[PDB]
Amino acid sequence: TKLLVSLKVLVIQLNPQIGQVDQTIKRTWSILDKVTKSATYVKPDIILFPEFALTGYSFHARKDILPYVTKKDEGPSFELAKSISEKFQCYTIIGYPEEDDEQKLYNSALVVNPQGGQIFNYRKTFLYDTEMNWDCEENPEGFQTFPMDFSKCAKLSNEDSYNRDVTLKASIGISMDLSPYKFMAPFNHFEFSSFCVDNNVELILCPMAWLNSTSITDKQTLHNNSLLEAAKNKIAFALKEQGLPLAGSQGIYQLKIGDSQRTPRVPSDDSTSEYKDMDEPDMSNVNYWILRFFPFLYFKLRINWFKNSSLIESILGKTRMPLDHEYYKKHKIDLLDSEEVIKDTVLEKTFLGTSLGQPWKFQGKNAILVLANRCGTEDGTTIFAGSSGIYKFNGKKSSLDSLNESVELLGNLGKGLEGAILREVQFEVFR
Repeated sequence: TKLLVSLKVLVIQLNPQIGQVDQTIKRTWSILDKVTKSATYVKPDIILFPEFALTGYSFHARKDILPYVTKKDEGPSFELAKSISEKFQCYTIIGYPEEDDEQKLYNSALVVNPQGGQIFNYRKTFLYDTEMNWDCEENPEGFQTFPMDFSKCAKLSNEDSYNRDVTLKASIGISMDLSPYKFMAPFNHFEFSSFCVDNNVELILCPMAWLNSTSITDKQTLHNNSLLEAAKNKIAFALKEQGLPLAGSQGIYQLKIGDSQRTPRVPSDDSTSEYKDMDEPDMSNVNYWILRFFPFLYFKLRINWFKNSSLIESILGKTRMPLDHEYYKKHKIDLLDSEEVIKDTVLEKTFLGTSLGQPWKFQGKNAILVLANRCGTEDGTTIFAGSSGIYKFNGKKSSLDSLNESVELLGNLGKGLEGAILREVQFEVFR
């Protein structure tokens, strides 16, 4: 049974700085106010915030982040999310620094339903270097999914209005979750996007604090005060030439509420990573994010992989998480040479978007991807890429970037202004 769903999706893009929680909260209500005053405004069903949306991101020591951590159901981020959800009767997802009853620290994203109750709390699974500075934990559950009840979003193809309720299978991935494990794992694993395709996720939500490549990341530069000081001056110039303060733009809102302006498909060159034109997306990063969702993209060569059975050993050998991940600190199994039968979960597994049953497992399906990435700058070394956006994978049948027409670019914010974007997203599911 095919079911046509319609969702109104709002993304908020912020430039939070450490120690400005209250100011950031005020700018959020200011942004939300303007949104509802948009000419083409419609009530969102879901609102998504960036990774560490109110607190800032670049904490260098545990004692520095302690003043901003909270329990999953208390504190400024939860209260903000609860109020938003109640005033808009929507789901609200926001990233915050979390502490549990055992005094353990996580990088987290909480989910609030329209009733204003917390229905979920996801924890970052793949950590980035910054998280290691304050003893952050890996999500012991690894990648997760959860249901989201939407009212008046669904309809049969025969019907003329969206007057049905639908439970979507959702997944949250926080920034580094999209990367290869520790940047050491093979690129072709595509852990998170594979997990989403395997579990038939329909709604993919990514709070992010993702870097523009102009940032300083070379480890020898950071630890050579001569090289580091020289590297910092380079970034200072870049921001000054844009007429912006070192921390980046705040309080000047770019709003794309209800329009259907799509983002232009563009290849990456030695200029798409330049930090310029703050109202334009970082297309180097946009192409890269799309690439990390390879298993959702049409790829011609999958027909050969399947006919020749080139990936059966990979599909069968594939584990749920990386062996050394916190997840196993659960089990395990060579089904090829055993007497155990092939379970359904094995026939759902994929590698490079191929399953045991078919060349391209996602073919003919739909899925929505919401990326909420922060903007701005921290420590005079780090430039976040902004470019929050909404995407649709259509499953319709060579290019590994935005040129590939199996993904639709429904809109993006600019690489460096606080703002919001709303889109009516239409897609189909099966029930």
